[PDB]
Amino acid sequence: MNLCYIDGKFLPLEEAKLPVTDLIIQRGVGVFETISTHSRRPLMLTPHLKRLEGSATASSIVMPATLDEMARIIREGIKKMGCETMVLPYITGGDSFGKDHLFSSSRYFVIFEEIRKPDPILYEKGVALHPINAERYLPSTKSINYMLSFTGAYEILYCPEGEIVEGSHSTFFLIKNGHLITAPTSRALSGTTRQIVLELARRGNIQVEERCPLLTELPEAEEAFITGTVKELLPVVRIGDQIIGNGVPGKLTKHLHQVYLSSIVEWLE
Amino acid sequence: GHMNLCYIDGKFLPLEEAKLPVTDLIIQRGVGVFETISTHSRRPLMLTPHLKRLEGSATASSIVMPATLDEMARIIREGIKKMGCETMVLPYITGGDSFGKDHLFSSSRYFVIFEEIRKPDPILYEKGVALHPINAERYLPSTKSINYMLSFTGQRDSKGAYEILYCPEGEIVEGSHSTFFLIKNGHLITAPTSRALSGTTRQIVLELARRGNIQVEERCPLLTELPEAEEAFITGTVKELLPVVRIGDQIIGNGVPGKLTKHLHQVYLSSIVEWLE
Ligand SMILES: *Cc1c(COP(=O)(O)O)cnc(C)c1O
Ligand SMILES: *Cc1c(COP(=O)(O)O)cnc(C)c1O
Repeated sequence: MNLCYIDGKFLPLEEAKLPVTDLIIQRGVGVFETISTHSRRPLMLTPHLKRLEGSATASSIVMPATLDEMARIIREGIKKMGCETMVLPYITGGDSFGKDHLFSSSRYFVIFEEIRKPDPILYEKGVALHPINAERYLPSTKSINYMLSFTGAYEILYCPEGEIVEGSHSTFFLIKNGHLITAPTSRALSGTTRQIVLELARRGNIQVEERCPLLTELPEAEEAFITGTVKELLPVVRIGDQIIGNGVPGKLTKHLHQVYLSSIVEWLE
Repeated sequence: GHMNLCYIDGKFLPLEEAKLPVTDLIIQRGVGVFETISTHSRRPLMLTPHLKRLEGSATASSIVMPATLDEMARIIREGIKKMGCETMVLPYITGGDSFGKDHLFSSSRYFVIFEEIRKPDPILYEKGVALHPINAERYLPSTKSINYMLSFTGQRDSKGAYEILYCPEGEIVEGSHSTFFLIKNGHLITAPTSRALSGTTRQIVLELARRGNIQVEERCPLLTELPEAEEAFITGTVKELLPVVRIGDQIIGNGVPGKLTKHLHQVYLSSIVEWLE
């Protein structure tokens, strides 16, 4: 059964409630993380919690708990689930923005759900992305604002002025002439899956260019994939009307996915 | 009474008691639209236009309305009757717990906040306010969504602007909660609603300008045009017309609220009953 830790207690997820005075509800003031488990251990726990604090600070939210307290809650919750878990800690604005231009009455809660990996067919066939001419403002912040992600495709792709940055919940990688191309962290969220893939490429002597791949480059691309802690590496075979390479998951993508899964122990906490 | 209220789950609650499930995608993913409705003489201003805009925002966001507009109107009127004072009414439509395989939010929730109105301080109308320009735009600009994060983090840097101003590539569109008007040579300039939210205060001001034979240009005023401007103001149902005397480091005219701004504000308040429901 899904859980939510809020106000010092593990509740059944469906019973957990937040006051409508919270500025996460009224004004979208909130940041969060997605943490997933392998062998019931949290992957990149410390990197995720550091990113949460970074998101809060960038958003003028004063952390309502220490990272040590959040880590303790997360571990106890995963133990309570007794299955592979997706953990979603949320930091809210709370009820007011002070004259100091900070949110000082922040609330927090942590959702625990049974993990939902994409269907194995999506790894076999790969997925389609829908490009939009828009960017994430405050792109280093993992904020709760996903409206543009909803309003064919597995996921939207932020392509401001035809420069591919990233998906709504995913890092984007292009494969062109055996090179990895991915947006630099001046433009894209500092993905934990992204970090691991860059480390694996360095180990594989695979050249990485940290630049925004262009929509105009997609016809000369052999492969593409998106990354995130739940989806791992998910092949991308179509972006808008453009097929990627010959429309099936590519050799370098499947190799990096295999290496990812074989190596992931090193980053489990 | 005068205590703040929230209508949720068929009941008027004290505002402090109202809670929403954390499963709601308004909390998890920012999936929410809302309106700000205010009263004059305890009557809702532009109620029908606001409720039509709410349904427009919901529909544009793939949210299935969880109540009819007739039912939202009933709730809003009953709540204003309970406050028995000048009220700010905030109806919220939430995404609810799931985004279906039909790419709709079909289990939307709703609630309506009723608060004693808080008009800007009379000094802000006397002195006017400053705005902070950013090189960013509202996507889905016809939708009144709950996403205001940029409005707050954009006071992290900024020394004391009342509001951010979306000026993508130097083209002024609007504020985070306000329509923006420039006055140049006795004529009104304001972004077209292809780019800016269709403000209800904006609509009334254009109606007043049409009555006053005041020329309106529906184009984005440019940051580069501000040195040749006489006046500026921002509009919103609570703030009415609020003079703008500074945008970033640029003073507007001689830094005091202008003649045409005060005249339109006066005509607005003299005429307001026409738009009450
Ligand atoms: C969450 C997120 C990702 C993925 O980050 P991981 O740490 O790999 O799970 C990528 N991009 C965006 C915009 C995100 O919000
Ligand atoms: C709500 C809002 C306004 C003001 O609308 P009114 O109907 O005049 O109250 C203006 N611009 C934006 C972006 C808004 O969200």
